[PDB]
Amino acid sequence: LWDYDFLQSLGRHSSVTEEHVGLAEKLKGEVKSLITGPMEPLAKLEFIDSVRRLGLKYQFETEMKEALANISKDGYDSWWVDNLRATALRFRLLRENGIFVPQDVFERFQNKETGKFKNEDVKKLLNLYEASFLGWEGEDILDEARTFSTAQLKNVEKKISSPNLAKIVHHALDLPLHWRAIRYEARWFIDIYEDEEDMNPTLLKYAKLDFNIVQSFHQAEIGRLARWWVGTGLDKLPFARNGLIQSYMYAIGMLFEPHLGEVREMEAKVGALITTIDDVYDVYGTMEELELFTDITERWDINRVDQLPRNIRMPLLTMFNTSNDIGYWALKERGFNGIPYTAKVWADQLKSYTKEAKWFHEGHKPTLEEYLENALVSIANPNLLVTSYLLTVDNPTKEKLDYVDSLPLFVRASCILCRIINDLGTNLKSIQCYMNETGASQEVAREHIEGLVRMWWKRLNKCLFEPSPFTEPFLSFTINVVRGSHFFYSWTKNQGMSVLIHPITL
Repeated sequence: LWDYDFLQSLGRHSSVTEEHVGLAEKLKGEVKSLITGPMEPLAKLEFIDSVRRLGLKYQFETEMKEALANISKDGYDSWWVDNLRATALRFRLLRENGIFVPQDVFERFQNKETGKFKNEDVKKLLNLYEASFLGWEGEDILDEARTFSTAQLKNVEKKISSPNLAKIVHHALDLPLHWRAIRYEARWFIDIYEDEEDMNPTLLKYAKLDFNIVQSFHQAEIGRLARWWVGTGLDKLPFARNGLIQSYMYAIGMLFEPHLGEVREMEAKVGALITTIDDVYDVYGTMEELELFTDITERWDINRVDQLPRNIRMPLLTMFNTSNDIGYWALKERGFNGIPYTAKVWADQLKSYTKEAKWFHEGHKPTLEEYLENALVSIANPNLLVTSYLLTVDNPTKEKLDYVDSLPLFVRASCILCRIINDLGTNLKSIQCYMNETGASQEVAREHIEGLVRMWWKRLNKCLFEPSPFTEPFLSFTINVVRGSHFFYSWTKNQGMSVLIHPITL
């Protein structure tokens, strides 16, 4: 079911019913009451985390913020100061929602003489581990929590007693919740939450209902994109097999909400173009042919597409036509001609590809810093984020678009993260560049690269608390694209059927 005839078919028959929407809106009001209803503070924290874990955060963002704000009041601070499980859980949720909590909050639990956590509970270890990924640079206490809890959970996993709990452990060790793509995890979590003892039936049922309703929107989107892809004719080309569906899966990680379907579809279209144009430069095109493709894009002039061969001219024209349509959409819906920006990100995209082509053909071995300045662009994420900004920013202007295209720290941090995350999972790449600069071993070099991921994430985390020109949903896209990269890096086919095709049985 990587076959396009199947995909084009989607959107014809939807599983959801008029009854399900009414029940969903009934359940939604009840969950809002529960989110806002009185509750013990630690219990509220698990429920709110459970709501976020299920992917319902978009539905109850405001109720969640009031609830956390109210828990941060001067009255009754006694319940979480003494025990680490509440202190860790409270620290993460407050930080995730914009309420600052200092790292010194964990000093009580730390041993003063040793400086390491008192060896003196699995959930206690788990909450500490997840919370450590919400840390900023220089918050050394959190770094200690990270290394300690990882080592303890790996040791404790062998003696794990509960089967549902045992799964939860292995999953957290694979990727912390902070780094997991929201839509894919919600599907996984629905099965895990259900079996959890203290599980709430009303929330689970609403979570199941909401997951199914959102999936139908995805199915229609997949159908249009599939029909659009065959229409381009790139589907019959040798490169980018199943390129559209993989690219769509990436857009799901960045944004999954139905109200952003038009933006998501345009993003999926660009990714499919991104995958295919990448292959033309990496494999099919000859270097003499590629300079023309890049030059045509820099000029945004198609007079010589005839000179280029068909197996290359069609992707170039699909990219030319697709950027103009997306730019036009901005002019139609947003009152702003977006063609200069889509052309610019496509121009730099190829220029970035050519530079990598230059290094591999000249036997160059770049330094990690040298390699990353280009690789952050070639992963193409500047193109995807700037495009996402154009289609969603309120009252767009030349001034706003130029700033985002300049790659400020918040956007740039996300871009650098994706290139390194992609490298770790799969010319010489980022591990080899490190190996050439230091001669280090494959595992140690790999260990250092894993370190950069954590550093940039800290930078990404601190940026969310700083004043910024960006607002939702661009802020979420920047964090979410990084989570999506973690998700993609065979096995991707299994996640697709589970999230996009198969409905949750009721």
